[PDB]
Amino acid sequence: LSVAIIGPGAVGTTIAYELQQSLPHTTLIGRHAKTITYYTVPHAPAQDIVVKGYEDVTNTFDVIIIAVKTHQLDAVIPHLTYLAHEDTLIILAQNGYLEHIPFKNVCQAVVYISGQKKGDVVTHFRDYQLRIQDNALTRQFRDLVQDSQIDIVLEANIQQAIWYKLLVNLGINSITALGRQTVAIMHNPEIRILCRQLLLDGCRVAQAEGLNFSEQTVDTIMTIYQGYPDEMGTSMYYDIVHQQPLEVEAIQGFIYRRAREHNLDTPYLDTIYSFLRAYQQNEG
Amino acid sequence: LSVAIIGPGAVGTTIAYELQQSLPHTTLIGRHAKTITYYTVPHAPAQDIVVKGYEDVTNTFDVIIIAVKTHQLDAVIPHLTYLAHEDTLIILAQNGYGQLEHIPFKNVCQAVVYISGQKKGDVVTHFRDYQLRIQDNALTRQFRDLVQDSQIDIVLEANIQQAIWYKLLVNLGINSITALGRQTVAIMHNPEIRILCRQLLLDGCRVAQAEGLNFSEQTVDTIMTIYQGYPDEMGTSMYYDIVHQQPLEVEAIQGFIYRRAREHNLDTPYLDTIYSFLRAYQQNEG
Ligand SMILES: NC(=O)C1=CN([C@@H]2O[C@H](COP(=O)(O)OP(=O)(O)OC[C@H]3O[C@@H](n4cnc5c(N)ncnc54)[C@H](OP(=O)(O)O)[C@@H]3O)[C@@H](O)[C@H]2O)C=CC1
Ligand SMILES: NC(=O)C1=CN([C@@H]2O[C@H](COP(=O)(O)OP(=O)(O)OC[C@H]3O[C@@H](n4cnc5c(N)ncnc54)[C@H](OP(=O)(O)O)[C@@H]3O)[C@@H](O)[C@H]2O)C=CC1
Repeated sequence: LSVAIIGPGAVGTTIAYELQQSLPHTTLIGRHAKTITYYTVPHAPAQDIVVKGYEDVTNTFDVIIIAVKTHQLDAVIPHLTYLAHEDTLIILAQNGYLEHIPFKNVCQAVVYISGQKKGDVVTHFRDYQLRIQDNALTRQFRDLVQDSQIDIVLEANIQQAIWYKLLVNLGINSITALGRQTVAIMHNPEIRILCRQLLLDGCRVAQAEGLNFSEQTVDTIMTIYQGYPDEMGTSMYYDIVHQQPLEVEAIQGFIYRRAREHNLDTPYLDTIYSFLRAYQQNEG
Repeated sequence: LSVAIIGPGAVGTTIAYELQQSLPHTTLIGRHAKTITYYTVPHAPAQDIVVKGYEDVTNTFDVIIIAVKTHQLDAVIPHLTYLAHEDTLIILAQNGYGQLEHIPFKNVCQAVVYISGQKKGDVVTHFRDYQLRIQDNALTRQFRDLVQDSQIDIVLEANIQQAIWYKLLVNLGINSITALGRQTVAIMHNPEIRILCRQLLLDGCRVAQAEGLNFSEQTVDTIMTIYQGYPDEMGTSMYYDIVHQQPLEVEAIQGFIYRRAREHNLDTPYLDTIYSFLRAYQQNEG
């Protein structure tokens, strides 16, 4: 069973490194060939991991994990024609919420792996977990990686897990990015009020999509946010302050488009999405 | 009838220059004596404008026009003890609202400012317009008459509340959007932004109504129409302030509207969201 990871970033390098410890043929693919210097944890002995460029990879793979940013998926897609066969299992190790991918077996994963890439140096911080829809192919993949540190959690129905992370992202990523601030911005009472209202907007969309969320869910997420230290950023905050594109369309945009589909009133979500969309269009 | 302007900036210098053309004893006052540069329009020949420092002034004025930013008003107030007599007409030529009561004088009036210009250091460039709108009363009628030979257009309003709130809304929509968006008005080419803009104006309208103003969806439409006339490169003062990492005039504008919304227990989600971010910026910069 052949395995590729596409996207040698924080998440992709972590997955490739750890899978290569038990499955040494596992292949890490980027735009061009290079070598990433990888730390399993901060201050660990450095480890180099080989990246093959698209042009270097001639064969097809049974499993392909895509770990690029959501706004980078469209650029990856055409390469799949040569990297995958009709039955290749394709796993999106990305945030947000597939139909753009012209293959039968495409699965959206929920990523619980924390790390950062600076230049060609990747530092993993904590966690090795992917939550994926439980099916024949993902069970087979789970079995394949059993001697690695990668924790594949199979969900009888992956929608709840996807939407839960969608909501966790929705509140604090929107606020820190639009606010151009670390999570310390939550010390403003008005910002916390906004954050809860924004989560409530997201929650009512999740509900109309058939998910079992509620005000309790919002309380739980606000409680998680209270645990974050002041200096903590979010991925969308880092992207906006470094003038990079945002993952907005697959996160706030997805939630927004579902809100409209259900004719919901979501003023907080709408406001947040309008500004993040405007940023994205300016960056284009 | 003597006139002073406090605040040698875009608005204050425009008013001083034009009033000095017909009322040469009109005095422009700043923190320190200097001579600044004024352009009547861009590329016009420079005009020297004399600025007297507070320490130089040894007389009172019958009319004092305060032309500073909203958050700068508190620092001006103690100087009025030395510049005004009991009956002095004080005109607060300033955006926002809710600050008139801070001025301990009986004759205090807001002016709604329709004068466009920019101050950079000691250089003021006027762009267009020369209008102030002020409540109609005996003292403002006397002031209007005084300045009749100048280019300054004093419009006396039967009820100044309307003009004040109209301007609050005009600021509320495009200044919040450009500032939070960190963009010129070109940001309005995004249809989602125009939808938000209109919803934001509607929140503002609902607050105005609770304050007793006859604003409606027609009012909102007229303001959206005005926005459609702005060229892409145009900024707003709040936009310029936020990109310059300066304090904003938020507390007397979006802040005031927000506090009135809470006072009336209204549901104003767009306004609340906008204010929450502008306030967070202000708390971080301060
Ligand atoms: N802690 C984390 O980092 C977490 C991340 N996630 C999610 O995981 C996903 C990946 O995030 P993350 O690893 O942080 O992102 P990174 O920016 O660290 O990695 C993305 C990688 O993909 C590469 N890439 C970009 N375009 C292409 C392309 N067309 N073909 C091949 N490779 C490409 C980039 O290369 P280049 O350097 O040249 O741009 C970069 O190496 C995101 O959706 C994120 O939201 C979720 C939880 C935590
Ligand atoms: N186009 C425009 O400029 C328009 C402005 N307005 C409104 O008019 C008001 C004035 O704005 P604008 O003229 O642009 O602002 P400016 O910053 O151009 O002018 C403010 C001036 O007041 C001076 N000042 C500040 N504090 C004091 C003090 N304690 N004592 C004496 N002088 C002081 C400042 O000094 P220093 O030079 O040292 O900073 C500056 O010269 C604002 O509320 C604005 O929203 C309304 C419509 C248009």
